[PDB]
Amino acid sequence: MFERIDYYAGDPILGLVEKFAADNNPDKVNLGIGIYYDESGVMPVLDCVKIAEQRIADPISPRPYLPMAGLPGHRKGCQELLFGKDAPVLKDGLVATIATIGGSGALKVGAEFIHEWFPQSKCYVSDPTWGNHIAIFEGCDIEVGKYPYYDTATGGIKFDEMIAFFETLNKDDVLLLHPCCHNPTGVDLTREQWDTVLNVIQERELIPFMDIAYQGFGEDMDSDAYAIRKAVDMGLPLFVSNSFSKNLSLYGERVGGLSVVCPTVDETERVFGQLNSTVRRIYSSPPSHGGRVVDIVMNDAALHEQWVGEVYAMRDRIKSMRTKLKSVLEAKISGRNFDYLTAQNGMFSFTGLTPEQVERLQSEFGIYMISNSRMCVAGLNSSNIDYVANAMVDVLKD
Amino acid sequence: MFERIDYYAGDPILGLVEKFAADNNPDKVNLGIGIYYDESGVMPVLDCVKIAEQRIADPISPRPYLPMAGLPGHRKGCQELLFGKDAPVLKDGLVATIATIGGSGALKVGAEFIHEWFPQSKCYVSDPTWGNHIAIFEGCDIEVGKYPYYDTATGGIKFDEMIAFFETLNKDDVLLLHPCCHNPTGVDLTREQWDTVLNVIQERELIPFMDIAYQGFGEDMDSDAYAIRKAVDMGLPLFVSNSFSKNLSLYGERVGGLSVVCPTVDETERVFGQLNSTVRRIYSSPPSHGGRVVDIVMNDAALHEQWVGEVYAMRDRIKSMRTKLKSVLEAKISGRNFDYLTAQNGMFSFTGLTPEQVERLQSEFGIYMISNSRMCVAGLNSSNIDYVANAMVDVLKD
Ligand SMILES: Cc1ncc(COP(=O)(O)O)c(CN)c1O
Ligand SMILES: Cc1ncc(COP(=O)(O)O)c(CN)c1O
Ligand SMILES: [Mg+2]
Ligand SMILES: [Mg+2]
Repeated sequence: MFERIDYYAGDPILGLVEKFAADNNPDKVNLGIGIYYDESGVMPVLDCVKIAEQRIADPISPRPYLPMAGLPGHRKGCQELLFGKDAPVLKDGLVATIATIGGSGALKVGAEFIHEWFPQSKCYVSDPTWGNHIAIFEGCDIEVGKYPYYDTATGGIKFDEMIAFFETLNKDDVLLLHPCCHNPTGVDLTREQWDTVLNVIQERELIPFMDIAYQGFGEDMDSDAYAIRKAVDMGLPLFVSNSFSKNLSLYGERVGGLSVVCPTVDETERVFGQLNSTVRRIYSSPPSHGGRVVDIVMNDAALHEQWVGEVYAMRDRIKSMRTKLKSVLEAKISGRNFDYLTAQNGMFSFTGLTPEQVERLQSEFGIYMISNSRMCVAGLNSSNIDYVANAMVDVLKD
Repeated sequence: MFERIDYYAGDPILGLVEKFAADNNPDKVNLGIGIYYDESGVMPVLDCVKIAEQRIADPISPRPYLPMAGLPGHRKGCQELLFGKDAPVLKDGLVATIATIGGSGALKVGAEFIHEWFPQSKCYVSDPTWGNHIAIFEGCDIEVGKYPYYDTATGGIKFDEMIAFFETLNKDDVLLLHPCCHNPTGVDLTREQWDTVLNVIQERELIPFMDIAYQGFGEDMDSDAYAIRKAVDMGLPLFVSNSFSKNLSLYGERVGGLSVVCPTVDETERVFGQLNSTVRRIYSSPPSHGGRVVDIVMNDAALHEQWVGEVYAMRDRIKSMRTKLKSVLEAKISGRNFDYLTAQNGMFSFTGLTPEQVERLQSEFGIYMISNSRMCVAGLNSSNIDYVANAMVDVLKD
């Protein structure tokens, strides 16, 4: 019956974790997945989340469906985090926001909405990007291409090329953008680049579709949202998919949001309505448990403040890993430059290791990165840093 | 920017849920909603769930992504429940199963899979059906029609007509089937009818897509799953979306499954792979909280047994309300037969009231049913059963 159904090759990032469990090298190390681990190498349970879940757990409550859009306070916490507490665009009722099944479900609901209402829009993703952006958009029958971003040769951005490419795009073509903490390269635009990008976006009338899964891991919560809040100020038709997977350490609960910034309240009404309708035909409504945790942490003034501190500890450990690895590597290999390690932002780093050298890391050391050189900096900690730095030094010499 | 995006009319039921909210009759009763309430008229928290969630909160754990297919134990519990504990189809590795975001999410991933790999298949839903069914399949770009099912004239099934309509369909056209507890009518097929339906599907090479959202509410877990199990035994290419929303009383946590019965292990692998690819391009992976509740309740033998007793308590409660209702109707309305009220199974009942009779129940008694006569039997309990039954007697007598 199903003989023609192709095998699924598997998710790239996952068949790699698979491969990692199977290695029995003692000092092995997963730097391949995009998960935050702390100093001891485990996924934190945030204290704020812990309190929120104690509240959810007492009493165990009835479990009716959430609204299609999710919990009002979940959607409000997404909006405030992204646009700023009490931002004008929110006072004006100019953002249609739903809770979504992770940042992944936000991209999906946004792509389905775009596919339906702007069927001629094409989407362009950064070259390179998180592989899933492409499959999600294409899974909607949206035509997907790449804009020039990372410059392999310099490790910076092909800024002029990128802008030049934006200038060829049609009205309402979508650009799928990373406000900060680029994945996979860690190489981010400066504010000035953003202003330039957003000017082109306004001038060409493109749809900016910002995907933010690491807010608070770049510089701080507000700075990381610069490109969003500035698109807002510029009256752009900004779509924002946001994920709480990483900054709430709550991957498995599937908590994110999708927000669409509208010129007028009537358009918010129309967009919001259709967002709900698009939710309905997909999974009907989102998960209560994750919703509540977001609702309670975002809107409880003290848990909110605590959460911000916990996210910033995560942000700083990654920075100190970057700093530590850079100085370790620069002590141990002469005349090589690892500035990229500290110029990059967030969980990811494009190490500039060759696909071959990434192999050597697997085989000779049981250190896993993605073959494109992406490393998850959060996989490094003081117990493994010296073994990883050394394995890198070794591998940078055949 | 968005002026041309149609307003969304909202959840078809909300025209009712708000008119009820506004009704000022102090004895108003909302029988229009599709939720199970217990003997106290509230959504129950099941004791097995309550225990499962205390286990989830002790200790509060890290929240890594689940597999795209959900927890192995959640996938297993769905299989055993649906197909039978240690069923040959399971022991032979012939069921591709994923956890899903409720049954909605199962129907969605299934529909997308049919649309991707059987792009010429149309889907037929029962006349009448649970309207979300249609939107989910049409939202995949699948053409949707209906098969004759409910007989307005007799309160029974247009079985000859339904069968004759199946005889006209194309190989691989999909029938969305309700193995038991028909929604919205409560009118089910007998096992002999299933036998004939399944022969015709087999002879016409149709894809039976069984959607089981109320297992345990018809007769019992095994029997409710008769059609499922008979389809497997006959070797049909069965799709089964199951929902734990009603029977775990877990609506908001979004817990269901999708199972695809394959003729070989290799087909199992291709279909499973592709279900995972589908999940990936939609929401990446399912929610941990509801997933752990399903895993723990399904696979803890004591909890599983407690769960079955709890469901059968709901099953019996609804029957007690159908019996009492029937009994008052038969007593006060001479000559007229109400056997259909206790022949129907599950939460919903096509009561046989005309639309005019339904309008009179709202306007005269504040009793709210869907205009097609759909009444949620679980909405009735010792506090309102005499009121509702007497009001219906009045309305029928007129
Ligand atoms: C750039 C980007 N966008 C969105 C997401 C969303 O994943 P989730 O569904 O877990 O939020 C991720 C996590 N890989 C990401 O890296
Ligand atoms: C026939 C049928 N199928 C599937 C579902 C799925 O809803 P859920 O997504 O919560 O499982 C429903 C509503 N319980 C239904 O009535
Ligand atoms: Mg901590
Ligand atoms: Mg589609």
